[PDB]
Amino acid sequence: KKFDFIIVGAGTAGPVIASRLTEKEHINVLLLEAGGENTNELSRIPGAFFKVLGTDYDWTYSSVEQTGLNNRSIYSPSGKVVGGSSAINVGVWVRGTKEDYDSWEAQGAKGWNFSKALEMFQKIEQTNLGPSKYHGDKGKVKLTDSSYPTPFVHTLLNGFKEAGFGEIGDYAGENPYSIDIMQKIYENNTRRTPADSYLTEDVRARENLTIITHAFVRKVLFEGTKAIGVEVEIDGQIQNMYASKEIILSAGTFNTPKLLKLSGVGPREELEKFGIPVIANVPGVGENLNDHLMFTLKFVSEKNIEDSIFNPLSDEAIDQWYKNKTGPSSYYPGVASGFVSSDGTKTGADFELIFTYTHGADGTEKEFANIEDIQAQSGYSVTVILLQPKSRGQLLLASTNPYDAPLINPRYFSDSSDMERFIKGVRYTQKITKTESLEPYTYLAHPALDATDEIIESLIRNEASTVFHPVGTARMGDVENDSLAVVDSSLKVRGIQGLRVADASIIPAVNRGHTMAPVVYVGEMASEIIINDN
Ligand SMILES: Cc1cc2nc3c(=O)[nH]c(=O)nc-3n(C[C@H](O)[C@H](O)[C@H](O)COP(=O)(O)OP(=O)(O)OC[C@H]3O[C@@H](n4cnc5c(N)ncnc54)[C@H](O)[C@@H]3O)c2cc1C
Repeated sequence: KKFDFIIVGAGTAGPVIASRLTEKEHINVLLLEAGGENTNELSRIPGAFFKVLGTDYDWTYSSVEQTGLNNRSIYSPSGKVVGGSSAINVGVWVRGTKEDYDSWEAQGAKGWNFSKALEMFQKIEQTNLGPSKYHGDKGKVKLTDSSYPTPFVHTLLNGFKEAGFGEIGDYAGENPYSIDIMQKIYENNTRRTPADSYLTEDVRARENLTIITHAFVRKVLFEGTKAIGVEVEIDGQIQNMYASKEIILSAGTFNTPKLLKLSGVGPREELEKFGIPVIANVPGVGENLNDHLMFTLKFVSEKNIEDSIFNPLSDEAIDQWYKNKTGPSSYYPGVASGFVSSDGTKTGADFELIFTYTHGADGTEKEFANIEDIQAQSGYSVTVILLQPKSRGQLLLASTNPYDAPLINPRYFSDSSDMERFIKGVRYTQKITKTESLEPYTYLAHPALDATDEIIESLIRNEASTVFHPVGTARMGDVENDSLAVVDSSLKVRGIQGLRVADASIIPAVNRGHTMAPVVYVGEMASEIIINDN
């Protein structure tokens, strides 16, 4: 078979592009994926999916020790399956704000703005929040409200409003400073990924689309500065596969920059250190790594929270789910999210608050030391996320061995403003415990409501963790005027012909939200851009 395009990675973005490009009969596309098809049904259960973390569905990377996080190494999973990380995530669709999408253009990516995003979300989203200017009703990706067992969700929503944080309603709509029930990529309590949605039976039956799983790409092949193919391992043997038009990397934030560097596209000094011939000196490759951190405030209640205590991992729950897609396994505790402006300026949300109707305590919290049967007690939690960290890190090669994990270093809290703002965000959030709604349910707190800045800082450095939103290691921008931009507005890699990147790696900075939705946007955008070239 003769291919026009090879797409590396059938994750979140890659599948979109394979689906769109093969709408033209004459365009042959090869889609390569290191993992298998998404056949482990446990991964599709909203309340139990996380049991597949650490398995063959996961690359199981961790960060280098983080000096800003008390030298902790941060477990940094990513999907290894058709669906990529969208196959192993909570599945919340929290796309961000106007300023997020507009900022890409402002930093040199002409044509990438909120107006285009809205146009793409009409094609992407299938939600009962639509039809509207903000939401599609008939797009490819079905979105449903999180399922929950407890009426206490209403008390959380009311508490946010009572605290003065903002309104109850659609944070992805007209008023961003709102709290809502999060929608998720589930249909009938079963995960349906973008890949499921774009690579349907019909699409896969197209003669001009070839999908190979268990295909591990080791490097991109060149003739001069022109990308012509990939070296790929299929079932313990190596093949070279070729494209007559272009190679598209959709291997995600961690593996895309690794592949680029191994292939001779990256910072000259690092490549030369490893003896890798430099085909294009692109300093930006592997730079600008950024990610969100979350810190959870936990609250134990004396007052019962009805039907809040259940076990989504029990054999009875899981069976009930297999049988008729109901029961405890339907429920993920993180159900609502609100966006706030902690300094009142409303110039873009600065914090996200994610709410559960359980304390989420492990029992080793000092403030809960003397509580009996903590797990049987009622409570709630608010996870605070600093939405626009200034810290930037690196994705480096460990070696020239294609199988070796890349070295992931977000440099969390390396920019001093991050901790400064985070401490303020925690204190802002803690006001919610004073509301008429939530004061009745706030008996003990972690951190304590009277904790010093020093105690809060220490707890953040020891307990804050990735929200799984790495971006930025092949940043899209103005490659004429910005030495650290990697790809242009057309997603073409600088210094190279016939090579594009389309995945989270091109996203300049994390959004006010979660990264699955902007990644699907990138896939729809890449598709339109490529089709309009040809
Ligand atoms: C545990 C977890 C929870 C998350 N929760 C949410 C959430 O609820 N909502 C949200 O919006 N975001 C969430 N995210 C983030 C979001 O899922 C990702 O940002 C997004 O899916 C990344 O899309 P992508 O296409 O860039 O990469 P991926 O989805 O990681 O796709 C990359 C693909 O390339 C394949 N691949 C990589 N290297 C090679 C190679 N060399 N050869 C062949 N194939 C290769 C991978 O196997 C994979 O399928 C979560 C992430 C994780 C890990």
